[PDB]
Amino acid sequence: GSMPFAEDKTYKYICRNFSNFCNVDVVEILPYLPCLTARDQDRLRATCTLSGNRDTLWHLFNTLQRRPGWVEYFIAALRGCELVDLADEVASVYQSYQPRTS
Repeated sequence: GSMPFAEDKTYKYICRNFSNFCNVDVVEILPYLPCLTARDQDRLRATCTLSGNRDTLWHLFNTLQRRPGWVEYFIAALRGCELVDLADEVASVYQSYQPRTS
């Protein structure tokens, strides 16, 4: 979509609990998260080998936040790698910030 508002707030919200997401696999998320450009995901598949989680995950959120709508696919990213709890975390944010508006 266009104009990230709730999707922008989600970044700032999750940035507060980044430490909870610091226990995730960022590379496993990549094929489960198709809201970015291949280059963006490929970049994460570069930093992954350099750092692992932390730097990769930070750049993950940093690249995600500029894709207005990332949140929805991101739910399916954590949940796609059996990390339903981390999906729940984001889902509970987006449950408040524009959950369903149609």
